[PDB]
Amino acid sequence: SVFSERTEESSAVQYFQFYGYLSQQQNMMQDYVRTGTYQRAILQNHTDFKDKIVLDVGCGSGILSFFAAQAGARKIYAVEASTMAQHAEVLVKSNNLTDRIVVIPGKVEEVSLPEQVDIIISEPMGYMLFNERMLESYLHAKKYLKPSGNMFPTIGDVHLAPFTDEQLYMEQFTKANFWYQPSFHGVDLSALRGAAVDEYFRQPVVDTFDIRILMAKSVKYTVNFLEAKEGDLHRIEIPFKFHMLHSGLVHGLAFWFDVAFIGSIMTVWLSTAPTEPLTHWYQVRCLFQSPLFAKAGDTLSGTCLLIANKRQSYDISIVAQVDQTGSKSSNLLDLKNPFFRYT
Amino acid sequence: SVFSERTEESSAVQYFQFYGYLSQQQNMMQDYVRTGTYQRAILQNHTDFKDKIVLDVGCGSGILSFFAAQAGARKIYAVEASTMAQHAEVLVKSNNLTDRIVVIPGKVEEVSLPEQVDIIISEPMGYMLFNERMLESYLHAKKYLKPSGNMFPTIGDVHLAPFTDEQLYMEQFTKANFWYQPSFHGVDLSALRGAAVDEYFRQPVVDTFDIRILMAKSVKYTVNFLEAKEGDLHRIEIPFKFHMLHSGLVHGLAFWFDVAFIGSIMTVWLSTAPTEPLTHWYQVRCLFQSPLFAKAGDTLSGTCLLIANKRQSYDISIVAQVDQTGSKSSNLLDLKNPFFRYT
Amino acid sequence: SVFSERTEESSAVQYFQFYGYLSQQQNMMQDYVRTGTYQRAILQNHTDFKDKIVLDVGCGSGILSFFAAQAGARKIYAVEASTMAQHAEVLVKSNNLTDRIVVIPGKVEEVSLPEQVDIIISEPMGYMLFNERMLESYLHAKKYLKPSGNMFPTIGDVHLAPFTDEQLYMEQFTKANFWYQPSFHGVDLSALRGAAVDEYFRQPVVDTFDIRILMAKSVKYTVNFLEAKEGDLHRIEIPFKFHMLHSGLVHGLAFWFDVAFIGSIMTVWLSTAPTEPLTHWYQVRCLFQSPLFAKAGDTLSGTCLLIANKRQSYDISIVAQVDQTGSKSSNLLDLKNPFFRY
Amino acid sequence: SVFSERTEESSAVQYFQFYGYLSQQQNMMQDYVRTGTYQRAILQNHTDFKDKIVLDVGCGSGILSFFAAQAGARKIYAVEASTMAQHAEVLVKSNNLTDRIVVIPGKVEEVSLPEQVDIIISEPMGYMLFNERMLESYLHAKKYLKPSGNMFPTIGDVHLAPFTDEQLYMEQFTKANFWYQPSFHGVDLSALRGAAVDEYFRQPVVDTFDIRILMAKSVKYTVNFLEAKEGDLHRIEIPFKFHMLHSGLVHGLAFWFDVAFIGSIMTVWLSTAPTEPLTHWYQVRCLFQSPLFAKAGDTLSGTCLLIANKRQSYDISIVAQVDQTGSKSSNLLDLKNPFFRYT
Ligand SMILES: Nc1ncnc2c1ncn2[C@@H]1O[C@H](CN(CC[C@H](N)C(=O)O)Cc2c[nH]cn2)[C@@H](O)[C@H]1O
Ligand SMILES: Nc1ncnc2c1ncn2[C@@H]1O[C@H](CN(CC[C@H](N)C(=O)O)Cc2c[nH]cn2)[C@@H](O)[C@H]1O
Ligand SMILES: Nc1ncnc2c1ncn2[C@@H]1O[C@H](CN(CC[C@H](N)C(=O)O)Cc2c[nH]cn2)[C@@H](O)[C@H]1O
Ligand SMILES: Nc1ncnc2c1ncn2[C@@H]1O[C@H](CN(CC[C@H](N)C(=O)O)Cc2c[nH]cn2)[C@@H](O)[C@H]1O
Repeated sequence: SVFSERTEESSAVQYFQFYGYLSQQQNMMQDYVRTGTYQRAILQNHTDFKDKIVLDVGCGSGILSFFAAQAGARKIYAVEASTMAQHAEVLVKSNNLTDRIVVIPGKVEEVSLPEQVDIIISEPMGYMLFNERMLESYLHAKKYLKPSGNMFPTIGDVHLAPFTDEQLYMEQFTKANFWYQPSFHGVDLSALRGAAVDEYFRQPVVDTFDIRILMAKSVKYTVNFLEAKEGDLHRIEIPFKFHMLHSGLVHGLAFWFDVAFIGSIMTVWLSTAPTEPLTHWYQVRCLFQSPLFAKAGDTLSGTCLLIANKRQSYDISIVAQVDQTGSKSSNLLDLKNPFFRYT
Repeated sequence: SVFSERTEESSAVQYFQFYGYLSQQQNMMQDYVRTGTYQRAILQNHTDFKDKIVLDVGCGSGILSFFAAQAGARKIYAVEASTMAQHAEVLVKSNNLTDRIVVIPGKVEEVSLPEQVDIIISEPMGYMLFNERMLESYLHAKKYLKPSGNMFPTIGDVHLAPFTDEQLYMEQFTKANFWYQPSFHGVDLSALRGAAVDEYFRQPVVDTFDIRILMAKSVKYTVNFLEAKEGDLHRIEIPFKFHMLHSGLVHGLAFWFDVAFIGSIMTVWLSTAPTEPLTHWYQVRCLFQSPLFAKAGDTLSGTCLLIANKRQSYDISIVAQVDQTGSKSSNLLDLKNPFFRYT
Repeated sequence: SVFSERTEESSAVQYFQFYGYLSQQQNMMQDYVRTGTYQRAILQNHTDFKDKIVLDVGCGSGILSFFAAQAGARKIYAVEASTMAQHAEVLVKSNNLTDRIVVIPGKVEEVSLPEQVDIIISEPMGYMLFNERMLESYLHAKKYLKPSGNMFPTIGDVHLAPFTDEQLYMEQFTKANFWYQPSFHGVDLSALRGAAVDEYFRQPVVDTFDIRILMAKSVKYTVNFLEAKEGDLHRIEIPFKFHMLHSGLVHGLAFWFDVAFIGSIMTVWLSTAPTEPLTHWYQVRCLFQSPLFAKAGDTLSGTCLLIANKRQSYDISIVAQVDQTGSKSSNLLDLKNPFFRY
Repeated sequence: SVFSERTEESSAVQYFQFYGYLSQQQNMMQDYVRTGTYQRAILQNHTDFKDKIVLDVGCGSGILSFFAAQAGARKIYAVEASTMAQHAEVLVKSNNLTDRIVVIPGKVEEVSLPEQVDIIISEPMGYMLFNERMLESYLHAKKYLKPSGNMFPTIGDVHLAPFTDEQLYMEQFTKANFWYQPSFHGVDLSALRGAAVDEYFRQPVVDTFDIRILMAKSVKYTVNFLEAKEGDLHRIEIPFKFHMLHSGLVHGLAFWFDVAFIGSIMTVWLSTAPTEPLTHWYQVRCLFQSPLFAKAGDTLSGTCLLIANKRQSYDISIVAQVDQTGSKSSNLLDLKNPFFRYT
């Protein structure tokens, strides 16, 4: 299948094991911004669901499929690869919806659906939008979408902005400085100093922050889920040019994302921006090993390149330079090893 | 190999990826009780090392092998299956010890050593001693131990004791009762409440506690690493009879462990008991789904059965009864999904 | 002379020029702990001065010689190598003390005095007690001291103690990390990071601190100015063994000093300890390039080696180890390039 | 040499020791106005560098030679007298520029260079432009300049303007009056008060200030580095006539400087004026011994005579008079002993 060809079996097993726990579905369900906004998108666009055929990609507990059923969907195929599929089946029965929600266990890349659908619904967003590579499954599922069918969410916007945060920088450098020791219990560790700095600075920082740390207006990169192909997400190139609003040290780039549900009645937005109420996605920051100095009015330009790997994640390179001075930073990000800093 | 035959590939890949991070090695190295006690055990028993041949099973950074070299070992074979082997090799060279420490990349079940050794050293302990199943690799390695050779650690003592903790117990229902609502965004979740209760109670609780919650003197189960065979750890039956020192409700069993380094000069102990300073192992509690009343002077008897699984962990079965009343509790736990509660 | 042979001409010139400024003499005079304690030492031991012959080594403005005169000295030779000597003479005349204070311009190693003295007074202390090497001039001056004469100050105690201060450490590490940049205006500086770390960590830090940063009781090293020879200060070896009172990272050693005026009536102490009011000497901290972890109850052992150099300062060597773990640190510092942090 | 004959050895030793510190090179490098403007001057005038032969007088870290290299210079001779030369060599090697930058340790007055150059670059400016007397080394280096050559910077403008600052003036007496007491610990200090006043007034004050203290447009004295001889800087007679824009007491003269890089493409200015962001040069103020009253519309005329001395600095002689009233004042100041007042 397309999934197994792009996914290490080792990664896939642990991945779907993780989502088979009720505690994990609960954590997601209790993100009220997430769950409430999905419900609003669907119910406020009920005419996009009434008497329609729906596919829920990765249904989990089934919660989005219940929302499609509240909106009057005639038939909802709820596909789920983890053992959570069996818990969804239980809720479909106890909610008396056996004639409308059909749970189909397995990967959306591998199952058979009896018919084409009017609309696909999913929550495939990970950290920094792309983590976990579930958007590829979402796009793959379009083989079941009628021409002129819709996608909920319809588009995804990644936002990037430079930040200054000396304390965060020093926190990570302090941990790395362990490997500078020339006599840890009599052992010289210092030859690994470089490897340790590299490793810690490869960790995306997952937490929230005050918007006053942002040094320029964000740049937006848009993915249109109606148009994009699965293969497009194997290589994601995000160019940026920031007009610096403040002078200082740029310690890295901050990332967040919005998705829009573009329905017939209205467009509903789900935002994970630092200006919005907190979600379980928080925000994500890359750090530079060496911060870049820039003054207000300078431009900071470069690219964030995401190259998909077999662990349902990405090898990320961020290159940024202050155009006026040629001060450049090249960085790697290991999205598989995030630092969850939030308390 | 013996390792690949007892381990699901998916579990093995994530396991060794975890130990390939310098930050994870650092976390273990920075446990001063752990690292300092190993150094003391080895240095204070220098005649067990001076001019000896040593095997370090799972050398990680190489730290124990360096301690062996400090104690005067002639040759140390330092085996490591993660990519951390490459970093250990860098430290061996940078510490000018290439003539005495040989880093061998690979699983100790799969590599070849060029000769037999006098002593095996390792830090293979997990939560409640046995988690991760690395003790089997440690025992497996005795195929390379000379007759009358030694093992450091030499023995491992698992301790179990009944505890009372009403707040920890009640916490499981607080969490599970998320599912006991008839209209979560219009969805009746209540049919999954039982499954959620079961899932939470199947999680051993990793954290520390006040020793005043303990209701009887612990029972000790000893594994002698000199005598034990790898297969001995596939099924571990721990009978217990507690003589209750306090009256109250017993909510479960608390677990901790000690290891002893039985050298020619002295025996050194490493303890993770709740009466000792905290280590990265904390302590582990397994709840009974139904608590038992016992009075001081009553006896609480039963068995803890640990059955190894191919996810490098154990299925735990605990059955307990208050002999004087016949009140009984039976519980099943999954050590691969611990709940990390410590704050 | 003994002074010129141990001293680089470049250093001596700038050194005595510095002390030729009235603004600099004023700054020292305005250290009330210093000036007030010297006056108490001398006046409360007035019998060590009454009708005595006194030598003031490096008299500056003359202030200590005036204290000696207040205490009843018969004749005070006030030796001063900088042009401040001429200002001291102006004050001796305007204070009508020409019959008692004789200003002698020049280095104490080179001038001639008409007679031997009963007691020598001086303020020769620098940062970390020994900086500027003026204690050698003070000891040299004992060639003019009658047998059994006294010295004010009489003894000097150097104190050393381990400290923890993560922010200071990272402050210095931060400055050095400038030289880690692979693209400073397009230029790769990183090959100099090592050299930069070495340079910054060679700077003793001059400022004060909270006493709660100290991780063990101080070790004391005593110089008895009555017994010591000038040559004793060329290489000063201070062994130490600290009994750690707290667990944590040791970022370096803190230094301060006391001097005692052991007079016939009473002993008066001038202390620059962090438990005492601040003086112009502050305290001094020598950072380790990498902190040492230790637990309460551990012992931190080693040696502090102070080697006098030809720029009137010291090359500092600190080697320390946590005995229980073998964790060892070696450091070299240049007291001629301090970081004034206060 | 020309350097040793104009410089006291004690001064030269301390001077080059000072610049052998990386911390001192860093301080200059981190002056963004300074470093960024040199870079801009050089890169935006790239036709003045491409395939050219360049001499960097007093190269320090080598930073300006790397800018010359960024602009396409074919060969750069980088002369440095302090031990910083050895660090510049390291950077040249590590930046793979050994074929284009040659580091020549020593004084530009004393070393041998093999060929004539198209352009000399340097940063030889001190406080009040002339302090440290490095501009003479810069001009001396024109013995290596082709007749059709250029100098970067090309011209230097010293600016002088009258100021009113009652608090600065009074401060000298507040400090000197320490000595005006009859019983400082029993000692009459009063006889030294005049000497103390004299000493404070001989020190130029290095700090910045609000431009509103300035009472007239500055008078500009220009040194054209392309045309000037090093001997032109041994005695610098700066006449001035200020047209007073404000009425009040004139307490002295404020000094700052600009330099211009007059290239083929454009002229780039580096300014240390109090109307511009602060640099590590700040500004300099020389007090009059007695303030002068002047009305808006009056003319304040006189001369500032800078007499080079062998301590790599200048004796500053200022005579000033209000023409309409004949009120006159002077001062004699020692630029080698400035008072750093800035907080
Ligand atoms: N190829 C695949 N075929 C089938 N199923 C898949 C596939 N890939 C992933 N999954 C499943 O999607 C689920 C995603 N998570 C729950 C979504 C649910 N609709 C809700 O809103 O609560 C959200 C989520 C988590 N991280 C990102 N989104 C999770 O149960 C996975 O096992
Ligand atoms: N069959 C195997 N063959 C080879 N190597 C293996 C195998 N199995 C596991 N490993 C490796 O052992 C290491 C265990 N951890 C580090 C120990 C190090 N000596 C120290 O004391 O710091 C401790 C530890 C972790 N969990 C419990 N103890 C870890 O680097 C694993 O990748
Ligand atoms: N070999 C020397 N021969 C002659 N004079 C010397 C010599 N060496 C140094 N000096 C002079 O001593 C003075 C030291 N300072 C002033 C002391 C004064 N008694 C007071 O208490 O105010 C304090 C001080 C400075 N550093 C430490 N203490 C200073 O004026 C020097 O020029
Ligand atoms: N006769 C001389 N022969 C050789 N070299 C000399 C001579 N005289 C001084 N120097 C050296 O010039 C350097 C001047 N400073 C650094 C300049 C560097 N190009 C930069 O822009 O960052 C700037 C500066 C400081 N003060 C004014 N400009 C300093 O390293 C001196 O040791």
